[PDB]
Amino acid sequence: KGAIIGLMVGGVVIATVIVITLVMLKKK
Amino acid sequence: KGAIIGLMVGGVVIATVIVITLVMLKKK
Repeated sequence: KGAIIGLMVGGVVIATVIVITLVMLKKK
Repeated sequence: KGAIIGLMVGGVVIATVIVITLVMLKKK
């Protein structure tokens, strides 16, 4: 039951990724 | 079944939010 949810908070990790690439475009 | 998953892609929306506030700090 809890294992299924672990997928929800999992995708939220995509946020930091989106920002990480952006941090590269900020200085270029 | 599909309704439960709709929660997964749901949180992913938190990404745009995080970026939105950042876009404000970029020019200030």
